Amino acid sequence: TLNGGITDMLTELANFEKNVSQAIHKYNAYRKAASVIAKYPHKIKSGAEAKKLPGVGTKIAEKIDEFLATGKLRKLEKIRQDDTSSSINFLTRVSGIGPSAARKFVDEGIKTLEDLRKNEDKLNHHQRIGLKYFGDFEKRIPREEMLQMQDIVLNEVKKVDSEYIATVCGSFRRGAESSGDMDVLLTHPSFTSESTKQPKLLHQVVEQLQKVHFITDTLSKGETKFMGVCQLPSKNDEKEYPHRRIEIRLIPKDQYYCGVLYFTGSDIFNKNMRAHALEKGFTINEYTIRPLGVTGVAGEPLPVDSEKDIFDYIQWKYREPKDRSE
DNA sequence: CCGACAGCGCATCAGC
DNA sequence: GCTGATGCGC
DNA sequence: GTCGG
Ligand SMILES: O=c1ccn([C@H]2C[C@H](O)[C@@H](COP(=O)(O)NP(=O)(O)OP(=O)(O)O)O2)c(=O)[nH]1
Ligand SMILES: [Cl-]
Ligand SMILES: [Cl-]
Ligand SMILES: [Cl-]
Ligand SMILES: [Cl-]
Ligand SMILES: [Mg+2]
Ligand SMILES: [Mg+2]
Ligand code: NA
Ligand code: NA
Repeated sequence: TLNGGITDMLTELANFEKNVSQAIHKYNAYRKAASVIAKYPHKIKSGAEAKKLPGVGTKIAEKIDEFLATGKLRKLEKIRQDDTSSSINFLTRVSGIGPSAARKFVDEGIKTLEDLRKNEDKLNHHQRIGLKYFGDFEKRIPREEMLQMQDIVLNEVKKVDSEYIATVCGSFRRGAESSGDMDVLLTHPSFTSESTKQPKLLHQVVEQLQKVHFITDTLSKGETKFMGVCQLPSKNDEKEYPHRRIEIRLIPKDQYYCGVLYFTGSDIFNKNMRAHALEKGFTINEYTIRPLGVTGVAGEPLPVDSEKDIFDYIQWKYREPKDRSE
């Protein structure tokens, strides 16, 4: 946290561009800058110093000098005072309400938690669940609870079929002391890149979890991706645990490594790694790594027997999950 | 300068 | 109904 | 907003 003030500033700017300006590239520019500065092992003393880092240009350098000299940024000061911006930024905090819907609601005069609650009939299913658990979704998940959550999911999945393999990825797998949610990667021998010998593979698991009352709500659900809400059981006379966001992503078993790589992140790490891959002549997704032809068209999937193999293809030294938190 | 910026699942919609 | 675009999120 | 060619 040597540069917490600067990274917070850039993150706020990133959120402004994404949520209010709807300028996704500026949003990513700011996040990339915050990221590289977040790992820079020195307390930054000037914008010039910061500008030496990749992702930090002239504009950000200037902002860093202003922040260093005054402890704040006029641009953000004004943004915070702008009611429209503030309202739109707030609404996007509800799961399911993005930049477009927030601006629409604000036009309709809906700009507060109270307003949303009085207009629940104007929200789609996802948004409705997001509003319902607004508070809870704001709370972090102590790793201690993530461990209890992992135990339940793995045991319940085992009960459905001993051949399933559930792996908790995301921030949990990177060793984080607390997580925003639980990301579960799921595989079964019946579902491979070559065939699906068993339908409802994901359904059966979600069903078992609801039956035991672990999964309490559903945000979205397809044949390979489920996103919903879950809750740990509490004891007698004990206050209940906050509801938590959970996702179960079913991936073809023979494509496990590309899958766990993708699901372990971080998101910015994946962006950087996939970008590097392109420069090296490859393309990486959660299923495979393919070479790029002289035309740019992805070729056939290359053999993969470990996460490290993927790193080898792009000439990157292997990085443990804990060191991928960019 | 200037095009590129990672890659994709599910929900909802318009047009047919 | 379908396909394709778009919103939203991982 | 940043940057490689
Ligand atoms: O833009 C994205 C978002 C997520 N992901 C991948 C990497 C990330 O680690 C994983 C899980 O997504 P989350 O949004 O759950 N983030 P993470 O688990 O890293 O952190 P936390 O949940 O604690 O915020 O999905 C991407 O590749 N791109
Ligand atoms: Cl943009
Ligand atoms: Cl500020
Ligand atoms: Cl693929
Ligand atoms: Cl690790
Ligand atoms: Mg997560
Ligand atoms: Mg997640
Ligand atoms: Na730079
Ligand atoms: Na949102």
